[PDB]
Amino acid sequence: ATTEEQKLIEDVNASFRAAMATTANVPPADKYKTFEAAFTVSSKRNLADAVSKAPQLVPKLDEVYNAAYNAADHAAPEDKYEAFVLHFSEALRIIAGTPEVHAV
Amino acid sequence: ATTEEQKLIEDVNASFRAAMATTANVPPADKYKTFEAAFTVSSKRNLADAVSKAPQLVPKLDEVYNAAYNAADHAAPEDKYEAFVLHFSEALRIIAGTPEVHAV
Amino acid sequence: ATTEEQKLIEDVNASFRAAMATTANVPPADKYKTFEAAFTVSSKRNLADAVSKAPQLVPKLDEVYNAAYNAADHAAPEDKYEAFVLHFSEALRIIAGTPEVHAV
Amino acid sequence: ATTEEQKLIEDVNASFRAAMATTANVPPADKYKTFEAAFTVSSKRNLADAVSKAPQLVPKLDEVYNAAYNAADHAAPEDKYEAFVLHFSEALRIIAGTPEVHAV
Amino acid sequence: ATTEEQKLIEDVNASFRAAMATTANVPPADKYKTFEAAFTVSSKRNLADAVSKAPQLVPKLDEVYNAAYNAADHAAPEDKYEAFVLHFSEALRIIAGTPEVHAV
Amino acid sequence: ATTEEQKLIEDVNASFRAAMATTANVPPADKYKTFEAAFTVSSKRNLADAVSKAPQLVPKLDEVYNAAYNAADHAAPEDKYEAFVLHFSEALRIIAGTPEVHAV
Amino acid sequence: ATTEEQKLIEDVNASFRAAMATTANVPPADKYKTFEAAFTVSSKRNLADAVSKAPQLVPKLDEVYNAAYNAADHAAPEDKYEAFVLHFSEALRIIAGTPEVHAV
Amino acid sequence: ATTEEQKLIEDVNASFRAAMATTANVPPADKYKTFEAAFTVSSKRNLADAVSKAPQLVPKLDEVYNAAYNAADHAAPEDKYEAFVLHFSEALRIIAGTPEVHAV
Amino acid sequence: ATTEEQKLIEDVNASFRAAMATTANVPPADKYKTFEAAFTVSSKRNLADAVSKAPQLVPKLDEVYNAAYNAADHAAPEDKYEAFVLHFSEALRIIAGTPEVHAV
Amino acid sequence: ATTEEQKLIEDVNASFRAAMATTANVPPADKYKTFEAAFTVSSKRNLADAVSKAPQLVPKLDEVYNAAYNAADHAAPEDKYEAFVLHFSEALRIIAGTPEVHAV
Amino acid sequence: ATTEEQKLIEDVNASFRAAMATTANVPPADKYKTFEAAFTVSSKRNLADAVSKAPQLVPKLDEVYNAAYNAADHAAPEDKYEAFVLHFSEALRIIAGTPEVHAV
Amino acid sequence: ATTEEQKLIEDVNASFRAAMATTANVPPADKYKTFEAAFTVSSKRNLADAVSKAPQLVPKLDEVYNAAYNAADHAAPEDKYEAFVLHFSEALRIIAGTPEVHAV
Amino acid sequence: ATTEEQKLIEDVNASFRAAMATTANVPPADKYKTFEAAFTVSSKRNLADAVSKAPQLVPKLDEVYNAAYNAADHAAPEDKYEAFVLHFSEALRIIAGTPEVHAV
Amino acid sequence: ATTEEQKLIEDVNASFRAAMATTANVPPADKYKTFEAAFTVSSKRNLADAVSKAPQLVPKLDEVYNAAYNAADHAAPEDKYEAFVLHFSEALRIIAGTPEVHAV
Ligand SMILES: [As]
Ligand SMILES: [As]
Ligand SMILES: [As]
Ligand SMILES: [As]
Ligand SMILES: [As]
Ligand SMILES: [As]
Ligand SMILES: [As]
Ligand SMILES: [Zn+2]
Ligand SMILES: [Zn+2]
Ligand SMILES: [Zn+2]
Ligand SMILES: [Zn+2]
Ligand SMILES: [Zn+2]
Ligand SMILES: [Zn+2]
Ligand SMILES: [Zn+2]
Ligand SMILES: [Zn+2]
Ligand SMILES: [Zn+2]
Ligand SMILES: [Zn+2]
Ligand SMILES: [Zn+2]
Ligand SMILES: [Zn+2]
Ligand SMILES: [Zn+2]
Ligand SMILES: [Zn+2]
Ligand SMILES: [Zn+2]
Ligand SMILES: [Zn+2]
Ligand SMILES: [Zn+2]
Ligand SMILES: [Zn+2]
Ligand SMILES: [Zn+2]
Ligand SMILES: [Zn+2]
Ligand SMILES: [Zn+2]
Ligand SMILES: [Zn+2]
Ligand SMILES: [Zn+2]
Ligand SMILES: [Zn+2]
Ligand SMILES: [Zn+2]
Ligand SMILES: [Zn+2]
Ligand SMILES: [Zn+2]
Ligand SMILES: [Zn+2]
Repeated sequence: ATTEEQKLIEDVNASFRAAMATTANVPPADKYKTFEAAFTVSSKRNLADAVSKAPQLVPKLDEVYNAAYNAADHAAPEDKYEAFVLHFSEALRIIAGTPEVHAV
Repeated sequence: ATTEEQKLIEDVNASFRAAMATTANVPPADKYKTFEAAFTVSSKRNLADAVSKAPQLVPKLDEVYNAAYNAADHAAPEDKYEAFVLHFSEALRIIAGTPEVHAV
Repeated sequence: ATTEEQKLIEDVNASFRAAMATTANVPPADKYKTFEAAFTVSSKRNLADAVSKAPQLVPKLDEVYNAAYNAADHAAPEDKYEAFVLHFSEALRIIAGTPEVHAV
Repeated sequence: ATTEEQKLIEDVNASFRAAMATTANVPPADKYKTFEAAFTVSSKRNLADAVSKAPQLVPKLDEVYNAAYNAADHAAPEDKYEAFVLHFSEALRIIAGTPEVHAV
Repeated sequence: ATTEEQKLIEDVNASFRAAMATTANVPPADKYKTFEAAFTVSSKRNLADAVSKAPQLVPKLDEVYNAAYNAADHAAPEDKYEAFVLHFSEALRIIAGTPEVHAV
Repeated sequence: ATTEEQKLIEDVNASFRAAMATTANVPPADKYKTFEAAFTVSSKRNLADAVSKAPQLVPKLDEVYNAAYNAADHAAPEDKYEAFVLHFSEALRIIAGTPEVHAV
Repeated sequence: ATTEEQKLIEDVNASFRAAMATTANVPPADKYKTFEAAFTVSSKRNLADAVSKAPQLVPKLDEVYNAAYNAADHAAPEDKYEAFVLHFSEALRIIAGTPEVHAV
Repeated sequence: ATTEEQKLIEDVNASFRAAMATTANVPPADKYKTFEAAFTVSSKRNLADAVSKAPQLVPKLDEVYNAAYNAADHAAPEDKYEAFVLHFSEALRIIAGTPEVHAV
Repeated sequence: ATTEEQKLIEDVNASFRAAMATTANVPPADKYKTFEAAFTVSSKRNLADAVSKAPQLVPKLDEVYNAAYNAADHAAPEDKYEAFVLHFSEALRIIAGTPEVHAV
Repeated sequence: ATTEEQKLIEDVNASFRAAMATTANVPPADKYKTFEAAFTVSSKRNLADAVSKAPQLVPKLDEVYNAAYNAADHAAPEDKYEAFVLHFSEALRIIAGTPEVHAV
Repeated sequence: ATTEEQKLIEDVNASFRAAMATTANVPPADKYKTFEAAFTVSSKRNLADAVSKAPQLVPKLDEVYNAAYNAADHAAPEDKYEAFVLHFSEALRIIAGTPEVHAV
Repeated sequence: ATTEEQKLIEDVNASFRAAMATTANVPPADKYKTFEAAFTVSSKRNLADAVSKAPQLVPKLDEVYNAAYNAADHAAPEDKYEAFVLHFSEALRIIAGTPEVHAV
Repeated sequence: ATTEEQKLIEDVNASFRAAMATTANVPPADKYKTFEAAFTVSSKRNLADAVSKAPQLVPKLDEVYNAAYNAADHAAPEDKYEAFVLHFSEALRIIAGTPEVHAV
Repeated sequence: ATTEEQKLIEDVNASFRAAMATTANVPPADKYKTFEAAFTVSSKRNLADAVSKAPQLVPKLDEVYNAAYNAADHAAPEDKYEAFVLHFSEALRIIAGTPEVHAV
């Protein structure tokens, strides 16, 4: 039910956070490309799981993805990675119904 | 069905944009409280319309409101207004399924 | 009718009381987050039930959660849990039309 | 329609705040009954206005009065006034749909 | 006009009398809790009907309810039930304009 | 089954072709904006139908929409409309399994 | 799982890009013929791998192939090569779920 | 195993023969278009069944279709229908391992 | 009573698996401590049962508990939970005489 | 009734931690005096609860107190407070079966 | 009965004190190692005796062992030996019900 | 009931008086040590009996012990034994409700 | 609760210490009677308070009084006062659960 | 109520009379020690019953006990028993409100 949706959001975030980790030792120049590559893989699995376990969540997920890709797409190379991460995490919190979408 | 939801988003944005306008001629130190006052009024109408025309949209609307209010709540006085507007416009675009949630 | 609303309030309280129970053995420093996690799950179900059985109750419900969450949000770590429970218990009683909103 | 409700909430708060003012110079031991006397008068007008301009608001209003009245009713003489004001302020904010029901 | 008010009083009394009936078999230590539970349910319906059919009657209904609840609230456990019933039946008769408010 | 998917593709194309029609009498400067506005409305309905009738089709649909919007997004104002239409019809044909994706 | 599909897309693209390379030194009029010959070989392997590792991907792959062969099939000799490459790269991006299907 | 493949070939032929039937009462100039439309629908179902029951059969099936659509594609309007039917029937017999691929 | 020992191992595993379940919706940074809290409770009961039903099993049990607590103790916050579960799972299998201590 | 023991340990620690808090803004030389007074009060309640809910815990509890009181008793005035706290905290952890009795 | 427990505590202390003796002429950097080796041997015997003569004492014994091993585990090499001895001696006194757990 | 408590007091005194007897021949300097050793043994049994037969008596018993160990603890070596005996016997008489707590 | 008992012990000690004060300026021969007279008055009040606030404390209190009166009763005139004070302060400390019953 | 007090007096007297009976066959020299021993046991039970059933009776009871003990305390060995019995019965009769406190 609505449980499936929650769990999937957890997975997505996990994949997201893991891809971010891949960026640890890569130089700024390659950070976005590195993260992006790692994330694209795990994302598809997540999206597929959604398609069969919680279809209503698919378009929402597509929206957060789009939000991050588009933000980075229009940002200067140097800001792309940060632009994506920032918009993705907030967008995901919104989709999740999390009240504090900004920070601590 | 889904049309009602779209229309309501339009209304919300309209109320939002109008309240922002109330802020035009005021000095920065006041812009937030002025905007907030004007927006609180029109918001309630919008939320009520949602409750009877598209209930599923209510909790979402609540999330985009909380996004904005909470962002401003934790911001320095000088940034509150901008913090609210920025987070509100984006959160609403996300809820609307608008792909470009950042800017032009 | 108005019966649906009553029943939903019962459910909400049940979810609330159950999440509180989850806090049984965790040391004070974790009680809040633990409770928060358990409650966020069950809350969504309740809110969804409201959306289809008693929409007018949704905005009221969104109010109590905010009431509670905001109270804890501004409280010192040590008081957050108690701040939330206290304000949630009362806000729900108010929404329910219960005359004695404080205690025994 | 929802405008009438907002306006009435403003009036109620106004009556409330004014009665509190009556408590300005009275010695702590008589503050509550002094306040109580002043507030009982203005309340009736407000309630009547509600009955003809926004009936749905009446039961909500009767609720918040009972909330404040009952809290003070069970408090020690020395705490009655504060108990009433605190619970009334918050109950009214809840009924108004105000997200921050506690403080600044 | 005034017919609606009469009918509503009938309904209230009916709900009252029915809840009292719920108390039939229960022993003298539970009668109040049992009665209270049964009555709280039916009351809300009645109050809601009043809000839309005869709003002026709402605050009055609130007064008779309070009379009864408050009377029992300050009574010893053993007397609570009787205190409530006695004060409720009379308060309702008064609100109804019934000349013999005491007994046969 | 796979029938639902086919039908939905038909609907999408229909909405697309209709929005294009909205453009016949507008000169260059307004063509994209106009089309975009008309299409955004009908698209949401289609996407919603997909979410409940053929979820696997959602991400594919998100793709063609993405294909089209992005192509126009990076095109000079004068070419945006044509860029969108061209990429949309082809992407849709691909998603539909239509062998001749270019023209005749 | 969905990983197999991703990997196969990578392989396909690799075979594609390699065949394109074969065209590096042939004069325009032979570029297509040359490319076509080199690509036909490697394609079969890729398609076979799909048949056993990710069957659902086969019909999609067939589409992309058809997309390009058909585009070139109807193009003037001088444009055939470019027609194939353009349509193949985009069709593959669509099948891959790549949002930017056009260019940099 | 190999039974599934046989059965699917039967289905395909059935769909093919049925679509041909749709062409009976229409005049030649309309035969092809009509047949094509009817066949495109049923084909997709068949192809999908193949994807999950006998993947190795997919590329083969894609060959008969290709063979047919391409034969008609290059034929004069008047011959298209016959060109398709002739090539489809034979290609399918070849794929089926039927020794007499021409006629009786 | 080698039976008693077996049964106790079952209980321990049950308590373990249940505590893990408590970790179901809590964010990762909290999983370990949430799990730890839930497990510490049920563990004591199990250990006490061992003390009176199968004393020889007590020191073994303290060993698998130590194995897990120590593994997590020296792990980075992010790995603690996984470190504990992995080592506990295996250590218990070893103590149980289970030949496949790793996985499937 | 091992649950009762756990709960009591929680209470004891709570009383302990609270008394420590009483020491916050008092000058060092005043610390111990203050803490001791606050703690002696709450301790008795805890011990009494133990006497009726978990008697076996009483002598253990008397051991931690003796531990702490005696440690401070033999310490120089300047070290008494720290001597008590240090020994009390560890002794309680030992009695609780907590493996890490020293620190983090 | 309780005699067995006392005797076992004596044995444990004896083993402990003997192992300490082994540390007699070993250079400081080697003291903890040496002691640990000697103590691990004798400890097992003691623990086994407990398992059959006084099982309830086993879990307690594991606690004082864990107290000492953990204290040294987190101490700088130079302090490990002293950390272990200090925490072991006290933890054992606590388990024994000895009132003066610190020194004299 | 209260009988159990009386009997236990008798036992305690018996253990006490017996330990004192152990001191019969040892010279003054060692007298306290000797007595202490003998008494510590028998005391534990008595305390355990109390824990299961009369828990309320445990904390009282701890008081008498404490009273005696503390009195001797602060006495000069030469007076320790006498200090303990005197305070123990009197403290025990007080706990027993014996009116003449001093002598004959 | 157990709080009442504590408070009463405080009162008793206060009355005791106050009566002692009455003795400051009286020479030996009159000291006991003076103290005795002053104490007998205040004692009764204390005992009465106990009878209604903490009955279980009465017999204990009777014990401490008995200890003091009896000790003095058998002492030479010159020692009576000191005999009473000494035995009373200790007996009261015992009844209070105070560990150091002798001095500092 | 006052009944409880009466009943307790009956019990006390019964215990008293029974202890006296224990004295039937012992020689004068042991009479008082025999009676005293038997009575001390049963007295405690009675006093405890008073503490929970009729607290106001405790101090009175304490007072008669004291009357009898003290009378015997100051009597020659040969008269102790008779001194106690005589004063106890009369004292008890007085406490009971019995008019003839001397004899028949
Ligand atoms: As942002
Ligand atoms: As409050
Ligand atoms: As009355
Ligand atoms: As193109
Ligand atoms: As491992
Ligand atoms: As230490
Ligand atoms: As003494
Ligand atoms: Zn863009
Ligand atoms: Zn932000
Ligand atoms: Zn916040
Ligand atoms: Zn942004
Ligand atoms: Zn806030
Ligand atoms: Zn409150
Ligand atoms: Zn009340
Ligand atoms: Zn508050
Ligand atoms: Zn009241
Ligand atoms: Zn009355
Ligand atoms: Zn782009
Ligand atoms: Zn094209
Ligand atoms: Zn073609
Ligand atoms: Zn293109
Ligand atoms: Zn062709
Ligand atoms: Zn041919
Ligand atoms: Zn370690
Ligand atoms: Zn490992
Ligand atoms: Zn000491
Ligand atoms: Zn330490
Ligand atoms: Zn550690
Ligand atoms: Zn120490
Ligand atoms: Zn001391
Ligand atoms: Zn003495
Ligand atoms: Zn005497
Ligand atoms: Zn002394
Ligand atoms: Zn005397
Ligand atoms: Zn006499």
